[PDB]
Amino acid sequence: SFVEMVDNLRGKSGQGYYVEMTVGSPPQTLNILVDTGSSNFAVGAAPHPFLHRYYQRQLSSTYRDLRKGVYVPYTQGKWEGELGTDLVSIPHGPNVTVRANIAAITESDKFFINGSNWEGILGLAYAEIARPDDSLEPFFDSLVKQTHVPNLFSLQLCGASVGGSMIIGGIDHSLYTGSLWYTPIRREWYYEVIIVRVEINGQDLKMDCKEYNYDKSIVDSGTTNLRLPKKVFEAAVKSIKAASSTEKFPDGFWLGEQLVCWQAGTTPWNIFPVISLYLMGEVTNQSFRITILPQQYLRPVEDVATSQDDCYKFAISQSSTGTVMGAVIMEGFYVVFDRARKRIGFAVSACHVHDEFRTAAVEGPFVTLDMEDCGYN
Ligand SMILES: C[C@@H]1CCCCCCOCC(=O)N(C)[C@@H](C)C(=O)N[C@H]([C@H](O)CNC2(c3cccc(C(C)(C)C)c3)CC2)C1
Repeated sequence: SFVEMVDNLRGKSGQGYYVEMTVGSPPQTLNILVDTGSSNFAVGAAPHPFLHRYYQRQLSSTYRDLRKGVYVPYTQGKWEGELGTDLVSIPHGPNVTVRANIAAITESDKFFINGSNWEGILGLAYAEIARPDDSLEPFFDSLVKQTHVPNLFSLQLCGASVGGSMIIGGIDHSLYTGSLWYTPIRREWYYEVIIVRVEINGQDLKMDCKEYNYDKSIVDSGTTNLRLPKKVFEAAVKSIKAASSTEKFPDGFWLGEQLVCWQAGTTPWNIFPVISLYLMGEVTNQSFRITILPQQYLRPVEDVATSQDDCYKFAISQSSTGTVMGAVIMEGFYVVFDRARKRIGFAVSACHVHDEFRTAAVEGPFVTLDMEDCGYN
């Protein structure tokens, strides 16, 4: 019965993917961003210039105040609000209703996006990173405890404005090709994984693999970019610059700030390399790789001029808090968050990015010795 959930995600490019939800009795409809990089369910609950509607606790007979404040600071953006519970449903999801924690957002800074069409965020990660503390049950834990929905979900994020699917409770085999390859969830807080090897155009970066995971590596649908630790970011940008030295880009383009444009349909895709991330496998000394095309880490944007030039932002940025496999990385792939078996699955998506001579891939098995040493302690 997963077909009812296919194509239940929408979004604008760089602005996240949302699913339609209802809160309260009678049901109030809100668009909620799906974020595997946090664990708080939160909705606008007060007027905001960029909100087109919001949760009105005053109108829900099933609302219950928790008499406790809450605030969440992200890498970029933050909000504060009042905690409570209410009944929640997913119209294009399973046919159930859960009593869930809801943070009613009353103040926010650089969080809501101008003309974005979503009004809240659904944090799909584990209680350990919930605010104010791990005793606030995240939505998906409530869904699993209160219903018969199996303890996993999968995300198929499709590129450019954007759409996709969130399959709640299972795997839809018509959304991917090939085999699913699984990597262990190292720890149930973020969706933390271990990267064991990195290659650019087939060339190993040849760094101590601990650097790739310093201080952690996570899968985060709520972060747009691929974010790399400083040492890894410098090696990759050095390598991507060299592969595309045919052409010249402002140094502010490599910092994510400036666009680059080309006369429409002449984007020189061939001079940007592919990036291969190797992930810890399920059996001893075994890994698999995902290959990222340049169509994934060059994000399309709007021409500042009156031209029809294709314009792009560099969507690899530097991090001081570990590797983040963001939406840019997930777009090629069908991604299974198998919480019940503590693993994450990757396969080539049915809506996969298309190059003329290259293709995004999920390939295994690979042999990788000493994968355990790649985890950071
Ligand atoms: C704020 C956003 C939700 C709204 C914006 C969605 C699309 C906009 O896209 C721009 C973009 O890429 N943004 C805004 C990144 C830079 C970011 O900050 N994204 C967030 C993620 O939750 C961040 N997740 C991490 C994180 C960082 C810091 C704290 C925490 C808590 C405390 C919640 C555990 C979690 C794990 C990386 C969601």
